Amino acid sequence: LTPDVRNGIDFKIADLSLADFGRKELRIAEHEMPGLMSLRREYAEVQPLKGARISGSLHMTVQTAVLIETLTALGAEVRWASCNIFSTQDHAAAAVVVGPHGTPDEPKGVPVFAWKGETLEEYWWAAEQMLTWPDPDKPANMILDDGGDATMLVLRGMQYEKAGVVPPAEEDDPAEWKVFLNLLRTRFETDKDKWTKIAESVKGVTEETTTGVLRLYQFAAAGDLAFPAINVNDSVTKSKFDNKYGTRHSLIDGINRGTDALIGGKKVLICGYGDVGKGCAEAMKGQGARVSVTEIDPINALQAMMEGFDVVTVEEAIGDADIVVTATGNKDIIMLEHIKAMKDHAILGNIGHFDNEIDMAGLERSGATRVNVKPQVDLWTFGDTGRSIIVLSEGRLLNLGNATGHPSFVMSNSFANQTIAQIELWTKNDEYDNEVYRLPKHLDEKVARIHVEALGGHLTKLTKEQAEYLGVDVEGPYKPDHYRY
Amino acid sequence: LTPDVRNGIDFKIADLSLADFGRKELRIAEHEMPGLMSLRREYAEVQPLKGARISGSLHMTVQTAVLIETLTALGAEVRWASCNIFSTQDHAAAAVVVGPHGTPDEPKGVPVFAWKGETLEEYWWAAEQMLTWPDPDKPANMILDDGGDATMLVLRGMQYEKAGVVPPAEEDDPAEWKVFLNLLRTRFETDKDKWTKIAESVKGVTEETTTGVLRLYQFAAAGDLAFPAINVNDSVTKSKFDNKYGTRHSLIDGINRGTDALIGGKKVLICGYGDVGKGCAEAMKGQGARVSVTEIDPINALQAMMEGFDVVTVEEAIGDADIVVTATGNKDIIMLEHIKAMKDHAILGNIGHFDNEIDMAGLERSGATRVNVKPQVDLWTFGDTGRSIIVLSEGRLLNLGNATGHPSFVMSNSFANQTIAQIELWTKNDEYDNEVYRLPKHLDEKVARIHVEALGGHLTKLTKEQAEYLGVDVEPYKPDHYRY
Amino acid sequence: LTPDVRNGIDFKIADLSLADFGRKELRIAEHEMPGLMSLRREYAEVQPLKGARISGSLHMTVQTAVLIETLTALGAEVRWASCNIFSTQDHAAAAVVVGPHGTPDEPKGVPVFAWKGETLEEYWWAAEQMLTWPDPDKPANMILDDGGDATMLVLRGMQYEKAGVVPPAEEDDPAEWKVFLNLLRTRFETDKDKWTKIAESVKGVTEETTTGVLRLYQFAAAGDLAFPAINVNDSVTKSKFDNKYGTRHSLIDGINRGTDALIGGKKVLICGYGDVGKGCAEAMKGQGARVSVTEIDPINALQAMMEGFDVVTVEEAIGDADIVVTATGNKDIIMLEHIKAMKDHAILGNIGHFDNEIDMAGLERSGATRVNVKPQVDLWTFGDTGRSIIVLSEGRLLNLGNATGHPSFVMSNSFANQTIAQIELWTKNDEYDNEVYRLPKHLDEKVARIHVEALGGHLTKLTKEQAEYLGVDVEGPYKPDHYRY
Amino acid sequence: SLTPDVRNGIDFKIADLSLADFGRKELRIAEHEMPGLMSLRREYAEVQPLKGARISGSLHMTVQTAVLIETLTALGAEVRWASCNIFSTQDHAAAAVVVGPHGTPDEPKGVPVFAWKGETLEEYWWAAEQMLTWPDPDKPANMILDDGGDATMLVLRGMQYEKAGVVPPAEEDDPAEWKVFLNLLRTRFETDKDKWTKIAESVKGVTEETTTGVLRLYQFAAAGDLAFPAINVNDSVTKSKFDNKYGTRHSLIDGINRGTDALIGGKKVLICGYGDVGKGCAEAMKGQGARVSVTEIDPINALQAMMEGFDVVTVEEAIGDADIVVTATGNKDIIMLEHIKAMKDHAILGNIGHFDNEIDMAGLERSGATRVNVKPQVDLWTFGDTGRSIIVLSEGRLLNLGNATGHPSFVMSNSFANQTIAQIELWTKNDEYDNEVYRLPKHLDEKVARIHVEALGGHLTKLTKEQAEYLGVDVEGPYKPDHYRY
Ligand SMILES: NC(=O)c1ccc[n+]([C@@H]2O[C@H](COP(=O)([O-])OP(=O)(O)OC[C@H]3O[C@@H](n4cnc5c(N)ncnc54)[C@H](O)[C@@H]3O)[C@@H](O)[C@H]2O)c1
Ligand SMILES: NC(=O)c1ccc[n+]([C@@H]2O[C@H](COP(=O)([O-])OP(=O)(O)OC[C@H]3O[C@@H](n4cnc5c(N)ncnc54)[C@H](O)[C@@H]3O)[C@@H](O)[C@H]2O)c1
Ligand SMILES: Nc1ncnc2c1ncn2[C@@H]1O[C@H](CO)[C@@H](O)[C@H]1O
Repeated sequence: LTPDVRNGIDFKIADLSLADFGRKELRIAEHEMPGLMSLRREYAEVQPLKGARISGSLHMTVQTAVLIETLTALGAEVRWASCNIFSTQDHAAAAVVVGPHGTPDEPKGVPVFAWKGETLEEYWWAAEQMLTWPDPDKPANMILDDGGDATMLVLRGMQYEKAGVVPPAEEDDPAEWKVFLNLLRTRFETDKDKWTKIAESVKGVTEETTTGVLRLYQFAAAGDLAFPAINVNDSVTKSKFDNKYGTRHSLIDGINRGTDALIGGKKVLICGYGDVGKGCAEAMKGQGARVSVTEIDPINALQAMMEGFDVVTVEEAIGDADIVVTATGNKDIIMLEHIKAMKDHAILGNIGHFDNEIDMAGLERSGATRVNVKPQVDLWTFGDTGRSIIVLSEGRLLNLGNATGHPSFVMSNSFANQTIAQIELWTKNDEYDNEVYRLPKHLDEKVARIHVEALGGHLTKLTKEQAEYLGVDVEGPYKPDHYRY
Repeated sequence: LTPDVRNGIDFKIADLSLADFGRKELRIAEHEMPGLMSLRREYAEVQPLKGARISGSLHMTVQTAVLIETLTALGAEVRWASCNIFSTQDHAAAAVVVGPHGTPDEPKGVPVFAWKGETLEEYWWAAEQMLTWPDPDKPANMILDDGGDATMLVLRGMQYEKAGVVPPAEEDDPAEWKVFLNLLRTRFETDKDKWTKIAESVKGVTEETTTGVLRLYQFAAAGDLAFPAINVNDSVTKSKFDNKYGTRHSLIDGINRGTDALIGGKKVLICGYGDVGKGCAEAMKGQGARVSVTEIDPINALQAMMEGFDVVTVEEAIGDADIVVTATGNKDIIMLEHIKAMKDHAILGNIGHFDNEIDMAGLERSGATRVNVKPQVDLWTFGDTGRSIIVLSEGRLLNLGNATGHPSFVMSNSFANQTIAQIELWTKNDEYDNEVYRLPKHLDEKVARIHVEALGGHLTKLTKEQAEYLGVDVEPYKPDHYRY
Repeated sequence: LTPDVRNGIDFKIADLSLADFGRKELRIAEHEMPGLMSLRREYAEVQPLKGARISGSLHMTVQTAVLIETLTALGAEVRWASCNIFSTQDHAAAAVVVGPHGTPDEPKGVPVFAWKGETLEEYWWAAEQMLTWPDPDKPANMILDDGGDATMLVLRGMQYEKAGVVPPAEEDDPAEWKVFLNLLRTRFETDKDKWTKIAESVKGVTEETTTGVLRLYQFAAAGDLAFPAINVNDSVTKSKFDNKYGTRHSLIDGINRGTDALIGGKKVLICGYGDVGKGCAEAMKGQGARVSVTEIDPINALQAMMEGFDVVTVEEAIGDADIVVTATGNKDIIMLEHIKAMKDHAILGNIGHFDNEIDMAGLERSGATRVNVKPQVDLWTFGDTGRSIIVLSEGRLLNLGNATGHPSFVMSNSFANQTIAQIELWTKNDEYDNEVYRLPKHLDEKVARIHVEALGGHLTKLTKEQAEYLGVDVEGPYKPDHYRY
Repeated sequence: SLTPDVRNGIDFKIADLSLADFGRKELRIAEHEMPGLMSLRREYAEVQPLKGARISGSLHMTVQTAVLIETLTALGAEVRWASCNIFSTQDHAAAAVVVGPHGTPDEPKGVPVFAWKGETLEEYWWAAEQMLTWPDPDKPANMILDDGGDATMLVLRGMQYEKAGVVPPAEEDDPAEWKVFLNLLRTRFETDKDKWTKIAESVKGVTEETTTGVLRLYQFAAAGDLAFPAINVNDSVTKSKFDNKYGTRHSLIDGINRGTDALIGGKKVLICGYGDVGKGCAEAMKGQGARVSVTEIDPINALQAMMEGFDVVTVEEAIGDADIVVTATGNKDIIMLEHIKAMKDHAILGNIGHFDNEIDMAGLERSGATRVNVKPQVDLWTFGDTGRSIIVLSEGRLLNLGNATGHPSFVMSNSFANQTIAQIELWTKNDEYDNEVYRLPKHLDEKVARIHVEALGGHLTKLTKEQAEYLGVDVEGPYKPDHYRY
């Protein structure tokens, strides 16, 4: 694989002729993303992101296209790739390359390396394209990450450079780990300090998802976080809105498009009851499902029980479930022995950021036979028991793989937060050390206020006497730092 | 257009090569349709529909496909068309023509005249193909109808043949009415008693939906119901499950695939609160929408308010609605004046059986301009205000237009009812007069019990003393007027 | 046990002094019962119930009080008793005897024989007083019944008079069957045709509840229904609102006042899923309960499953239920064997019309020991296992036992239905045979319209073209007779 | 002038000691629904961690609180109690606490309680002073257990006025309760000049149970006036996200039911505030078929309300259409006289926040509206100028405890397990604390949730070693980062 280059723009996508359809959907989404449109208006004259060379790794969807065109409206240059092999919306990839005033013959947009249905090798090739700016002396200077893959390639790449060697992989390492190290080992043959110089140049990363933020905390603990990070997942207007209400919308959409399976009346097992598992359980309850939940954390478990759900183990419940969904952010939730315990024509999916919640390696090597039904839907049959299971998106996050991910108006909260985090890190970069930060409460309130307004809600304004009573300013922030909402 | 013919089967569909894909979905659907599979097993030996020549007008979906193959398993011959221009699922139509054991080169299934995105003239052409059996002495002898268009073609066609003329249309008559009359008028130039002869041969009709049943009541009140009918829509296991729970599933699905618009937080206006409007409001509420409802019937309105929804008129709430769904079975619910009042980028769709709940004709001649976004999704802009509305399925039923209609496990209730009714009408035909009937309660209980078992529910069995106390048999459990 | 007499009114109640308190609540109920108030206004001049002498057997609550004073406003005379030993609200009984313009020393309302906490003997004594008008030439001429006990005393009583004997009770007939047969046998010693004369004089009965209507069909099938009946339970505005939304309100109220037990997080078993069971499950699910449902009817079971509830048997689920509610109208749902299987401190109650859904007789003779906690709440302990169960209302309907029954705005639908039925049977009496009838749909629609307006709902008016398309009158009725709403 | 009753050497003031048998039956039922407290009694029985503590507790004297007090004494503490609201006490539970599990009304074996349902303001502050004044002048209170901060306010303001040498006069337009509070302090200062200072000096810490009290603690700490360590129990995860939310989902509708019996389904309901209590209120009403709108100042909470299906509206625009109006803000001046006069005829008005000043009751009472009492804690106020009447619950005091019985035992077992642990931590590890507001470590909140999951029969999954390593947590927890919001 080699990049296409048209009118001086390098990229790799499914089909540039999808641009007109992508544009139409982008325009509809701008009307549903007031957080982004408000930032474009507010920062238009200032051009806060001038001089930024942002390397972005985030599902290449309609919603992300409105984010990329906000970063460029605000002065940044970007290069983009998806953070999952199935999450790209090819029409939005084409509209980003062509830009709002370009055409497929005369594209005026930005470099995108993303299509729906990548292989592992192609995913990592695309991530290196997205991180590799064309002037050796102007490498990337910011990262915008969802899941931490862009940050991992940079920091691991530098670690192996400083060690003088890319380790061999073990035979029993996951396939993707072998691909990742192959990419790094190969580049190190011909370029000995690429990643060190990129890490040096990067002024900060913004990280969008609970899984990526866990990895940031694990780099910071090891003394390896080489630039400041803003944990955007934990903006109040991201975690409590995207993770929860986003998933309430998009889980059932993925299930619907993949399977068309009636949800009402079915037993549904949701593994994990954090913000995503709360959204899943709310979606399924609302469609008439009989929902049970698994958990390791007794606080979240007590919430599930308070919300009308039994709290059970996968060992006890797996044989009775019609639909099983993993939502933990952890690995090894649904192992091969659990899959072989499922009832005939049960459905299995994962909505967590990575596919290793479901033992797909074990399933693929087990001797079960696969019939592909349609893209991202496979029927796996075990000849020993006779039973077949429907697996969505090969265990990758099913809302993006089987449908279109969260809706624009939800993503307007997450991406307003991301945009503000990118502005803060770029323009006030000296104020940040090499640690993980969260945005101040006032800026999350700012984001929520734009969306209340857009939905026609009417905020009450505190009187002077009331503000004094609460010990807050009339304009906020209104809550203490540890407030949980 | 003329029909295609291959291996002795006449048909008109989008693409035979889709049969493989459709067959994989049909097989998964069979595991989700225990009502139909239970009937295939029960009646396999008896072959109750041997001799039946069933003309079917019903959305050509994966679910219909399992129904069609249950009829043919039971001994019937069939010819099929969709009952809407956008509701066909092309891979299902291909699998039905090819059959379980056929191939696209050598198909071995049954005649289907159906594709997604028919024009009006093509829809009525296909309906005439579906009702026209190849041997003139063996015309259709049963109809299986959803919405009454097959029934109306036969009964109106006979009416004109008896009058000796097909009347002209009026200039202000609907476009679809002109097409319908053109078909009948054209045919009556070469064939003077085609529909009269079909009418005579048809032993009965089964009708699947609320709008179709109203039309049967209207034919029957005019003294024009020429053959018996079973109202399948009003089986308990149909109206209270398909119209309500089916729509709870498929309305969100249609809206999602057409628009990907967040439902939570939005103001949603549902017009009508019968079983389909009750399923729409339950779906929307479940996604966190702020739902209001319109209604003419004070009983249904009081239910909506007891279920946590304001009951408002279109005039008062149209200006602020983010999504508007018509679910009435009536006409003229969202007129052009209301559409001009909508907020920018609001969404408008209909889930009733016919498009005339929304004033599409008014919209198409208003001076608003259309941009097609993707199939069945159009953006209409009024330049005087600058505001745009997203219209789903050009006003046609959005769950089947924009998505896949109700899920198979729901359609298994409706289609087990329709298969029982076809059986009852065909094998006990002399017991029925020319009136509309509903299935006895015990046959509805039998369809419910197949699905409770499929879901793992555990029924209690009455003791002899309890059965005596209630005055029921241990095996129907409710009075005839019971409402569930 | 003899009636009290004051200012020309015979009555038996707890305490006349409660009349002021009762009257304040009656006045507030009148604002919440626009169905009854609209009927008082409508028929004020006509006086349609002039000449009626209505014997009423119906829970003597604040809601029934507004019904009683609507019947008297329309010209009827009345004599009343409760239809359950624990459902009376003493301050309502006192306001009804005193009247809107009386005082406790000089009452000016109507005969009431009802108090909360009757014995069985007192219950049947009161039922006889209510059915026994003072002038033997003017016996009762209508019955207004809820549960059919008034109707049963009249028709069985006549039945024994024509046989010339009241049959002896069997040793293992229920305690209340013996009481009932003792009343009739004692009266038959001094009066040989009392019940025969009342039955001849009764021109109609209106029957308010599912269990009463069932008994009406059983009388009718036997050839023994001596006068016309209107089944008020099966008014659309009764069954689908009182039985369902009434119960959604008053089930949790009963369990709250009896036990104050958290409902959220708890496993709750609802026996029966008709309109009452549907309201129970909806109330419990709304409080975060984990609800399962039992059923004999596959159609109601499939609804419960489609509404997110497992459908289980008592035997499978009884051991782990924290709250068990019987809602069937049948008998022998929770037997002694099931109660010994309950978890310690589980709560057991019945909301169907009669206590025999729960095997109280078996409990009372089991060797378990009772400790009364407060009125209508008892703790039963089995010393063999050490476990105790909380029993509400000694098995009698708990919403009225432990709390105040359905709220006034619900009872306004049921009681406008019952007032219209009394009007129709009394004024159009020649139109009816000795069969059970239901009110015409337009009278149900009229009752709904009054409450829609009271809540501020805004009905759409059909155009002439729309009414022609539907084949309906613009003024209704709007649905076919078999429509199920 | 009230004086304590003294029986068998126990000083108290309650409605009726003969209710103790009925109280005890309800306490023993509650022990079965309070596994958090029963587990702590078993765990710390032998240790007696609270020996030497003299805890002055100010918290709604309900059945649930009685199981908390008996947990504190089981663990070695001595106590003296009072309610933190004039209508919240459950007289049978007050009687059972004085009599104790082995005492009788003639021979009580319990502890000093100064609480009954229906106190006047004067009696409420008299009772608060009894609760804070231990009998040995040389053994004053050494811990405070507070809900709403009233006990902490009397001690800290009492000491402030002592150090100043004067209790300030009240302003004519000060609220009535403020005039009572200063009267109490001004009178005691006449005869005892250092009472509150010695108390403040003896108190080793306070635990504070509610969002209102915790605000007041932050306000003392801001001003340099928090004279001893405080633990904010409100903000334990298993308190704020359980009690505030699911407790209120149960008890709001209970209080509305017992006061009014008004159908909730089909009514328009206005909830003012969408924090944890307003979320519980809206979930309760939604589940009963109400049509709910929400008011809010905070755009984050408002956006959650809209995402959960509720319009976000101002009181000015929605007040005239509301059938029921509930305040759940913790602020003051939410529903003013002008808004009351705007309500529809026979609308219901109540407050569920800790203090009654959310509803302008002073303005209502001085307006010229006429009051008819319907029954305890239910009043019908009529405006002769408009002809409209409104039903007001609990004279504006928290309606779940005033009109019903407050949150259910099983919910309070979380709050009171937290409070009991907080009291153990502050008494036994006192040198580890400065004069600041603290929250309990996350591991202890997990411990409390786990007792309740187990009691409900939920089954927790156990992390494998590999999973624990992947997450970077211990298999035994804690499982979430410190800023985790659940
Ligand atoms: N799309 C689908 O999958 C699907 C499924 C089942 C039924 N249907 C169709 O949906 C439609 C409704 O079916 P149903 O079973 O709910 O019928 P219904 O008769 O039970 O309900 C329709 C409701 O609309 C109300 N109504 C009529 N005119 C109105 C007006 N002008 N404004 C407001 N409300 C009005 C009526 O009072 C009635 O309660 C029919 O056309 C039916 O054939 C579609
Ligand atoms: N307490 C109240 O205020 C109140 C209100 C309305 C009705 N009622 C009473 O409630 C009872 C139920 O009324 P309804 O209108 O719901 O009647 P219903 O006939 O609509 O429903 C009862 C359900 O019980 C089911 N059932 C019968 N026997 C059973 C068994 N052994 N196990 C499981 N399920 C069984 C039936 O299948 C039926 O669906 C009647 O006694 C009625 O008079 C009480
Ligand atoms: N439509 C979408 N476009 C871009 N990102 C999305 C979309 N839906 C979900 N996500 C993001 O995917 C992340 C997990 O990789 C979540 O943190 C969520 O914000």
